Amino acid sequence: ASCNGVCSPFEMPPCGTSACRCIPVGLVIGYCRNPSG
Repeated sequence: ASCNGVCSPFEMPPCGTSACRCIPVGLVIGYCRNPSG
């Protein structure tokens, strides 16, 4: 499943997966985005 959602930039791994990366579009909140799109 393609990674997508909301994640705290402090959370590791974000969205329960190290394959994805969290975009810090907020002070303590961001969004999960897969490094494949």
